[PDB]
Parts: sequence; structure tokens; C-alpha cells
Amino acid sequence: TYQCLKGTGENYRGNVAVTVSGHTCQHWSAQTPHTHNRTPENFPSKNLDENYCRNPDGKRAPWCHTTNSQVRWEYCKIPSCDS
Repeated sequence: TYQCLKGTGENYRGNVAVTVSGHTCQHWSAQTPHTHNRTPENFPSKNLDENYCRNPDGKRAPWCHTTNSQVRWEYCKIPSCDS
């Protein structure tokens, strides 16, 4: 990406849809695999678009739900112009 993170990166851009690890970000609109309460109906002002690494809950960094049963949610390593 040429775009970068806004620190907590809620609605930064909406590029990366994969965790920091090789986990596929499960869609925010999807209550499967993980039945999460962070949906675009719950956090619309956090822009839960598709499966992008958003920050609805309010972590230190963008995160998402993995399509794995191994792990629940995962952070995402977005770049940073604000180094």
C-alpha cells in the first residue's frame, strides 16, 4: 500500500482486509465464523466496510476477525506516515 495508518486507523482508508498474520479477515457483516458484536449495524460510525481492517471496538490499531477457529480477532499491520 502507498496509503498509511492513522494510528488507531478506524476509517483510515480501507485497503488491507487481511490480519497482520496470514489470517483472512472475516467480513464485518458476517456473523460467521465468529459471532461478533462489531458489525456495521453496531459500529456504523467506524465504517465496517466489507472485511477491511477497521477499528470499531477501539483498539490501538486496526483489527478484524479471523476466518480461523485457531484465533478470534487479530491486529493488522498498516504502514504509517506518522512515524
